[PDB]
Amino acid sequence: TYGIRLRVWGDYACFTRPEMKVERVSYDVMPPSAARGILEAIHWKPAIRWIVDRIHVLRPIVFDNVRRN
RNA sequence: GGAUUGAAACGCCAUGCUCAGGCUGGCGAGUGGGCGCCACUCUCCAA
Repeated sequence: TYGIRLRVWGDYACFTRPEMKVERVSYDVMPPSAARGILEAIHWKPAIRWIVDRIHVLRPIVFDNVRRN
């Protein structure tokens, strides 16, 4: 009908929670705002809007720690 | 061609495991035992 299905994957990710920003801690899954951000990176013009509907999670949850200057 | 609580963000500069110490002193392969018993070169061939 209309709308699209897109797949994305990678090895690292960090969607920082607003209330633990100085010491970054990530959500368990990507919030809709990040999805908004990614789609606009392929094509976007001032004349249109993006509307997100769903997200599918296909892997288990894992965590790791890193420190930097 | 606005805005992924985002856009930028070195763990970095440098320091001897060093100085020295005996595997030593010493102890019998040593005591002793028959190669023995006995047996035909012997029968015949002109120079």
